[PDB]
Amino acid sequence: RPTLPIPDLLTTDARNRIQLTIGAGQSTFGGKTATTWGYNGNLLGPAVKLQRGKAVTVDIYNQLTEETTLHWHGLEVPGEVDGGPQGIIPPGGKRSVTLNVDQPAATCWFHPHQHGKTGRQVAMGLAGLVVIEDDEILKLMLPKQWGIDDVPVIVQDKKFSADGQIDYQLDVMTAAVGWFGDTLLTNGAIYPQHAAPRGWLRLRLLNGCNARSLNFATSDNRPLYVIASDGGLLPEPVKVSELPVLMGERFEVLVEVNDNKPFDLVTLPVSQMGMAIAPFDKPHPVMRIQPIAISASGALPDTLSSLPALPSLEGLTVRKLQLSMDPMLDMMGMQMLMEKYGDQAMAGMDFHHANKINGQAFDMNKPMFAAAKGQYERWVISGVGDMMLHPFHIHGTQFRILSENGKPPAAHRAGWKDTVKVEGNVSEVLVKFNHDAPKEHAYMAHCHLLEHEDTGMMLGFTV
Ligand SMILES: [Cu+2]
Ligand SMILES: [Cu+2]
Repeated sequence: RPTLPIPDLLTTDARNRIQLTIGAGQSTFGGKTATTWGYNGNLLGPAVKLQRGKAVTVDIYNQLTEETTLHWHGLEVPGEVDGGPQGIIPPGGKRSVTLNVDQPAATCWFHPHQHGKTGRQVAMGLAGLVVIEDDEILKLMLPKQWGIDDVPVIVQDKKFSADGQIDYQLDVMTAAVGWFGDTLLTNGAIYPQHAAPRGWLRLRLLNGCNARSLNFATSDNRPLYVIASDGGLLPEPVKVSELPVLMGERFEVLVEVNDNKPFDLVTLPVSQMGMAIAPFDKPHPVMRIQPIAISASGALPDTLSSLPALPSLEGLTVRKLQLSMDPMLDMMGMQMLMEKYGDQAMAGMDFHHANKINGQAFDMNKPMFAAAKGQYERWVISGVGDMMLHPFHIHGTQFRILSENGKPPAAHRAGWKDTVKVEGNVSEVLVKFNHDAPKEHAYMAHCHLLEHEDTGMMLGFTV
């Protein structure tokens, strides 16, 4: 097996700048070359390291021949540097943004947000990571040797055409059910191995798929200890035997590594339309962990952090976000899926403006509301009316889930989150925006099933 690629961990130069170049190159998948896109390389991107209470400037060079944007998913930053679809970087141009980091330690990520084309640009290869640190987390003595016992694991599917190229299409089927493929990549590699020292291994898991939900576990049933969600540490580790991860979500987990017993991180079949087609009808390897008989120094602390109490609900502004899909797209897309794949597509289970929030397909020129700054709001997001999976993401914040798709959140999902599951039911989150976003650089709130976002299931909002 190839070794797990390790994204470079980037820090500022003396001018306090980090350089990101966006460009096209070549990757190989099963001995077949394919045009891919990457940040500082051919595919995926580096890990940008940030520190709470410090500012950094990122210089972003677009060397593609088409427009793109660079969005810092999970970052509490003003709209002007949020890199939403208004954050255009012209082909051959450069944009610089200053990130004033003011949130706890967490693993966030970054990716394009080009209007109507986010799914294609992610599918072509663009994604990177953000490692935020603070004073608190370093005192815990978690595993912390990047690329050895502290490793990012960005899991993504693709499909390829006969000629080896990435086979991306935004069409009536994928506008309904998402773009998904038959090949699983782990930091861009197919089923790599990672050599890890005896003791605890920390995995920073990212579901970077356009539309596929994942569910991590280990091949020999050793548990995973969840220590962090999208927005940072949980109050204490939560032991799980499986870990569902929606598109765009991150979790950090510790897993034990013992001498002489390799094991695989796997993903288990999920109950989402289209996603259990072989080989995803069975547990599927993500990577092999190869134990090395050197003692690892990291610890699994009994306590990690303090999560604040949930504030009173009475008197808060309620915002209702009703997701919907045009009944015609939904039917025609689901029909195409069933025709292509048959009953297995439900195992366990103009279109360009057909997906909507509050009866409107995304309108860049018109933010749907002004949210308040520095005050908690209760946002109620509903997917009643269809059966698709909508991981709903809100920019500019880390929120608390009050209700996730009609039930209190699981303990490892009860901390800081920037994504909440909406599927045929209703979720409620408690959200606060600490930063401004004017109409020219508004925040987005959208489904992170990218083909839904690109065909309308997004709104802009100001703060
Ligand atoms: Cu985001
Ligand atoms: Cu959706």
